Amino acid sequence: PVPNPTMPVKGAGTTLWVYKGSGDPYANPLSDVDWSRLAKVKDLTPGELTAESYDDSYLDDEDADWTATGQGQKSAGDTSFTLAWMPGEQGQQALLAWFNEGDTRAYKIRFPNGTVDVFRGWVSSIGKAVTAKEVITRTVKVTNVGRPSMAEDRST
Amino acid sequence: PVPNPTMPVKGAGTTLWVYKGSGDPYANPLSDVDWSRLAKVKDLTPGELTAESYDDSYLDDEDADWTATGQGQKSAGDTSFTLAWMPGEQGQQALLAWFNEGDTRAYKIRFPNGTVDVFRGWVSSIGKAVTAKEVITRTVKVTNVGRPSMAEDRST
Repeated sequence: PVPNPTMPVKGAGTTLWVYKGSGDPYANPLSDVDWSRLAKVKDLTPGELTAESYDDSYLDDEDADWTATGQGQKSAGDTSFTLAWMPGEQGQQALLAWFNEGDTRAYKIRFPNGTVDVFRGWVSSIGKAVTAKEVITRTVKVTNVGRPSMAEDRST
Repeated sequence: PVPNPTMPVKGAGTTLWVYKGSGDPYANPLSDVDWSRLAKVKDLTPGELTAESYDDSYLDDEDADWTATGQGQKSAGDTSFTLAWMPGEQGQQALLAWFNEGDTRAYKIRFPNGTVDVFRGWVSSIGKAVTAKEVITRTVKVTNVGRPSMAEDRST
């Protein structure tokens, strides 16, 4: 009802997709052609962008009472999510093949306000939890490579 | 005289039905085809629709003198009723099968003014009361799921 990217949104209805194309995943992320959904998402934690610190001090500085630093190398973090375990689904088979082969692939997060986030990465963890009274869950962690394509890139 | 939904009604003559068909229960609740009646009702407490609160406060709000909230998630509550205990009736056998299976089915309440309320739920309690001087009773509670179909939806 309110797909407004200038106002807060509650985030119910967020979807995860994985690329299966030979083109550029960053060129047109709003299109759902050649993307496959990962359904039944129970929990999602997107990667955090961070940067290291670089020392800017010299012996000749007239002011040395306070530290001075600069921005260093940047990182894209790890994305971690939980699905319902369904080995018969094609998406989870493709996820397991992605872990086994060791490729760096592109994936999307789509938010209810109408914006997408695109990352590239490789899988670094695959887990499971078994409890008598709860549905069995599949846990995934992806390490991101390079510069992502945030929503604010397409704000215009 | 003629039932009138724009005037108060006394409520003597209210009936309770459970769906057996395979179509849409919400499409035409005014028809009794594919519904089974639960006769000999003694008490009926319909489900209560409730909503929870969502906090809408920020640190940069100029005026924190008064609280500010909004409507959160909605619920349909539980519906309770009491019947004369007749284990040989097909309706009560179907009710016990509904409890044992554990699925979600549709049930309607039909009012003396010509209107109907439709809910979907699962049975969460089955009881009995035994007294020497009073007819043995069967007590049932149903937990409702989703958005019901109130009479005001069909007021057109």
